[PDB]
Amino acid sequence: MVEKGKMVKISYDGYVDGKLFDTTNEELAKKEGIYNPAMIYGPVAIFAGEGQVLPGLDEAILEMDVGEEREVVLPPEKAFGKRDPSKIKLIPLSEFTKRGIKPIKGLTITIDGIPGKIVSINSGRVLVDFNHELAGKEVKYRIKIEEVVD
Amino acid sequence: MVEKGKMVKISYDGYVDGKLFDTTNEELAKKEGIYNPAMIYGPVAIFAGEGQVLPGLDEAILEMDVGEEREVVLPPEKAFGKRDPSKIKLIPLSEFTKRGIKPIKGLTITIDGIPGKIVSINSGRVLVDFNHELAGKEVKYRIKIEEVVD
Repeated sequence: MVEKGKMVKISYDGYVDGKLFDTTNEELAKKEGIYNPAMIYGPVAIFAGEGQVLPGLDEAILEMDVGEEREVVLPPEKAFGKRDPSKIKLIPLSEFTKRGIKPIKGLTITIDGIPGKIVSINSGRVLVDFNHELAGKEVKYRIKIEEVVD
Repeated sequence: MVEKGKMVKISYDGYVDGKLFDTTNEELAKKEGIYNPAMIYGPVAIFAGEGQVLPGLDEAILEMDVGEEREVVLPPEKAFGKRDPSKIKLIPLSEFTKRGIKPIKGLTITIDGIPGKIVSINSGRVLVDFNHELAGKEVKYRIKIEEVVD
């Protein structure tokens, strides 16, 4: 099939929790009500088997042909990862104050270059989940290799 | 010593051929003409050994303690990778015309978010090198572990 390092152009949908969270189809982007005006639509180029896409997308692409389309189910391990409890940290309120941040339950904040979701605040102790937003989530893609190019 | 998955805050300065190309130090970036107003400066949080920094940087970090600062020279294979002959692709000039790009020898173009440097344009096809700009390059870092979160 398509082997590691081959520059292919790919089309992909991709759903999480029923709703669609990512696509190269702009017509479907409007219809689902997710269309971001600052998004590069149509097929995009990648080097197959090189971490440029989710691991499970890389695998499917390696066992596909030029012009082929597949629907693929990605378990968390193959998508954005499993949720890791060690990425839930308890941070002193003062650390937020000095940075001009007012932490609020359910707020997503950037701390030291990194996004976190605020879980709770108790007694000057802020619990932050730094796991990826979609970690622990099954994603579903439809992927199509439009062309190969070497 | 730092354990894998451990959340650490780091600061660093990257040099190639004696020139600064990356830094968490805003002042130094401005002094050295590489300041990027879209970049977030100051210490940056990462998870040790989880591949969020260069392989050789991850290794140093695992070998280090909090508050510790060191200088390391990384071979291409522990930094941005060796030059990859398979990443030099012969792309048809028709693909440039339709995009409205004039290929110029030495110019850096983007195809689908992937940068490439134009090497030559012969027989109706453009040779493009899609290697990282610093592939094959030995790099020096100054790295400090500023703190451990936990």
